[PDB]
Amino acid sequence: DPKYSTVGFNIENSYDRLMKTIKEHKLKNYIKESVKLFNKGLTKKSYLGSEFDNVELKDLANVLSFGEAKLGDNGQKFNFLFHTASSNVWVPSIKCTSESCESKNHYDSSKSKTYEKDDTPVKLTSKAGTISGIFSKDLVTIGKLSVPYKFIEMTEIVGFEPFYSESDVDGVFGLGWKDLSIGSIDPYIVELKTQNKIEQAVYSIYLPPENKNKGYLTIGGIEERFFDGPLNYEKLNHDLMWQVDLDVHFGNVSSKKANVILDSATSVITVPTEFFNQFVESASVFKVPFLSLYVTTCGNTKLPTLEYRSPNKVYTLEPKQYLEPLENIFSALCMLNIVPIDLEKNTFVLGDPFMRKYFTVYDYDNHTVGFALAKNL
Amino acid sequence: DPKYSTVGFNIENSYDRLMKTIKEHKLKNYIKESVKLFNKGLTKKSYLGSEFDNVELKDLANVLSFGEAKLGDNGQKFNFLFHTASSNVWVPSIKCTSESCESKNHYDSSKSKTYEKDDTPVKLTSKAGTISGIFSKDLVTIGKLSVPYKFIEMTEIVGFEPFYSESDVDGVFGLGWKDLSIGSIDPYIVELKTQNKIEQAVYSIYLPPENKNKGYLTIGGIEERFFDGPLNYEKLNHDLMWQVDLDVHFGNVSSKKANVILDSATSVITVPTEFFNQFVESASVFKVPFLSLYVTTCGNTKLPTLEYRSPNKVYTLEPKQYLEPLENIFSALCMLNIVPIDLEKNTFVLGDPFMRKYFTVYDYDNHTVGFALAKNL
Repeated sequence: DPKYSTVGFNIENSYDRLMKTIKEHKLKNYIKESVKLFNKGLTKKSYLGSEFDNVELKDLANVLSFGEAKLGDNGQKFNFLFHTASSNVWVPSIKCTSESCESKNHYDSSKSKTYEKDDTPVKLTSKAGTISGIFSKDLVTIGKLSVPYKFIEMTEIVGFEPFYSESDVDGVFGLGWKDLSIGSIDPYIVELKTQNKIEQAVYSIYLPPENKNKGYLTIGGIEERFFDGPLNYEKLNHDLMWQVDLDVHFGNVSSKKANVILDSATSVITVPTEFFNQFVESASVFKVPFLSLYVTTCGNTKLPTLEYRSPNKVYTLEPKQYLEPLENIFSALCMLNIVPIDLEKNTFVLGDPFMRKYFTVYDYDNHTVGFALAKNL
Repeated sequence: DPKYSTVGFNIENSYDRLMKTIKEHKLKNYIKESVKLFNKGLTKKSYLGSEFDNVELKDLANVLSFGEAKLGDNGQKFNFLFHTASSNVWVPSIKCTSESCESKNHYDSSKSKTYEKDDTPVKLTSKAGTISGIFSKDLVTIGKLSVPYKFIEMTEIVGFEPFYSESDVDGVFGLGWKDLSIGSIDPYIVELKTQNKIEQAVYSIYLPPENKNKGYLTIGGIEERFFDGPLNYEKLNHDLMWQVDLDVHFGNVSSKKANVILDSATSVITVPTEFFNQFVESASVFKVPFLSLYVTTCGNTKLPTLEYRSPNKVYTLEPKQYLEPLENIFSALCMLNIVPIDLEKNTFVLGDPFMRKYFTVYDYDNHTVGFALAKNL
């Protein structure tokens, strides 16, 4: 229905992936019998305490995808994944020599009335892989909104496997601030408003509480029907990141003036390792040996409400927003959707769990981020 | 049949105890699914490496018991357990006030024609518990052999529970050198020979390969029928211990001039902790989390032959003498009958596993210990 322009997207989540592995490696009974042991409790040994760096920040990325975006006059179709920290949109060239590219949808400048050359070259060089290509300008549509935007047409794609090959994803659409170019190419959402296609350079994410494979992106205004109560804005502590200054308390474990990043693409709440150990130690939480898995009774009376405090608002997360049931492994068993991981100093991220509770707003004009209590729809 | 005097005794072993616990705590499937995990092998984590001091030397004691020894003229019956390091025999007094004593057989000096007073008091003060009592002299019989021996009649017994209460054992019979008294009370076996009831102060242990609940003690001579090949003697490195000087090699892991103690009452081969870690590391051996249990495929091709070298003889143990099948938990699964434990510096013990292969001789006269290849009877 909405009066502002809204798209659905699909999510592959951490739970879906963990379920996959448990079936690959036949792990249900090992988890079942470990938990029983714990309940008995013949696991006095903690430590547990297992320094599993299995965690890098990319291990925790969900894939948020949609296939109703189109390029140029002819409307060439592409499956993007959203990335919340990047300003640019990225799409395989018809010219792409690599093998990764063979099974994917392609941009063909030749086939588009609206196409303009730019031809400025770009290389993105990374940990997981490397991408070469060139800027082109064409009609970028979603699907009520449309604008001539400068995007990247990728010619060499190496790495990112096996995900890229196994994924039906073509490229990346940018809901962020960082532009690779030095031509000050604005965000897609900035450009819509520059060209007057919307009225404000803003968007929201709405993650419905009851469907963890779905999300909704709304562009150009605040859709009042997704939330109850007031919207609170916090000011960014960074020019180029959806990042905010807050004091964080998990029970008596606390950290003041923490950098907290909003990324609905992350699958969990993250916390520095020290902080996590203070939290989990004697909180009745069980680290299953040889797995990146923390587990507890879903009704655990020791688990605190998590708090993210600003000078005028506190955002909270009860145990039911940070625990995922595992009813098909063990009755009343849940896992923790909290992972320990050290990034920059004193840096935390709010992923999927936080946004299932809070509807969120991402405001390029006013350099703010907005929080409100999601409805259940 | 034998020409020298021979008694059977029963053994409760480590395997019997471990089986008990697995049934108490319902652990079969946890062990099964852990091993599967290992086989997969999703247990890259070693360390494993779990410093379980669950091990003290007493955790590893088997109980070797028999009930055909008798005291005095009237032949008062008692269930002893053998202890290989103690010279004295120990038995509850009829006077014993403690509760431990209530269910046990009792020595009543009054009821014995042959009894002589000694009345010299003795206290044994220990880690697990404390024993007070007094020396008495009476006819100590087993059951072809008999001699007036001075023994201890215990009046206060505190501690040693819950084993003592749950055990049908009354007291302790000493196959060792250490006499608590200062009256130079010889070993029971010395005294037999002093009084000419035997011809040599010697005994053997024969542990049959195929019945791990049974052992045989022979007193006063060498029973030729228990073994094949020659007897080798090593000289004790200690006046009061069944202890011997040897170089020990387990594969490339080695230790020269080690103190190795012969104790068939110990349930395992022991090894210092450092030595054990060097041994087990990349030997394809799996420490089951939260259990004092090391586990491997019974056909493991990496396991070496264990070597105990003297200047003129080496005693060896193949993997089939140091591995116990667990066929009723997992097919072709075995456990290691080797435990890490640091005692004195460079000190090792040969328990049940070694003696299932080697028939052993314990020679008080010549201050030697004798080794030979056990028959299977």
